[PDB]
Amino acid sequence: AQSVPYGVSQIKAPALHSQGYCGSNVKVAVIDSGIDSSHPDLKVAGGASMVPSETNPFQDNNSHGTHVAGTVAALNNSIGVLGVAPCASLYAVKVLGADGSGQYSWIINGIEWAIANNMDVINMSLGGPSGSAALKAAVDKAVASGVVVVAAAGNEGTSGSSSTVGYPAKYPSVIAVGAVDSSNQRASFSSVGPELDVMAPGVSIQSTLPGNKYGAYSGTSMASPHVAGAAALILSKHPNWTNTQVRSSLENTTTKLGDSFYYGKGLINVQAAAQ
Ligand SMILES: [Ca+2]
Ligand SMILES: [Ca+2]
Repeated sequence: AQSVPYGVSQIKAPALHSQGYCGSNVKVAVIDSGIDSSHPDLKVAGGASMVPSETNPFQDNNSHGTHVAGTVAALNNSIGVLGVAPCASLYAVKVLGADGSGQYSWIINGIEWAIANNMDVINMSLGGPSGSAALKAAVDKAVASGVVVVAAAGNEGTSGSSSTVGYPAKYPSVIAVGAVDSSNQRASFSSVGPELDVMAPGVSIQSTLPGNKYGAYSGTSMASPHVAGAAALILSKHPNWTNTQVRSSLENTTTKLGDSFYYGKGLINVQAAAQ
């Protein structure tokens, strides 16, 4: 039987599904460790590998990319779980190796790939403590080209009064996503700062794993795909909205939580955001 992970319901995705909005024809790129295309609960449309020693983007030796991808778009059927945008066209852009590490050049190449291939939405469940002119240039170009760019804020918790948001989330053009639990409380690991935009479920998130498995992961990496997926639903309802409109709608219709330094605008609500 199919289970709906708490997080999907928490963001109010199912209300849209009921309406016939499931992200059809929206191209979402998961820029991560690849996606196991053999998983029965996933449909991968395409992709690319930027990792020189791992040329198949459809082999995920890490497991994270498959897990993020399931949050975005696990199929609606009689097995496994359910994605936020179960009809989205899913792309594996492999930029991390089996060890879950990657060079910046690989990440940037993958963003460039996404722009060139007309992705509507980019999900980056990755982060580093430092940026670069090239990393900023790529995200900025994607946004100027009409792409919704979503990133995990980072898992650095608090640091006195400083921003612990990593890059690329830290850049203004990117939506930065922090993590809450099922009670709407901020996860202790969730990065903080003025650059935090929105919150999404990121604790004990059930999703797909390689080899026809399912399991729970925690992190802002798990929170981000809920927003990427939410962007895909909105785009399925309002195909002519610009990335700017999608972003503003998500940020403006949140359920407000605590201070913006810790929760940004609050918890997304796709039902409200979809109008
Ligand atoms: Ca399923
Ligand atoms: Ca940002």
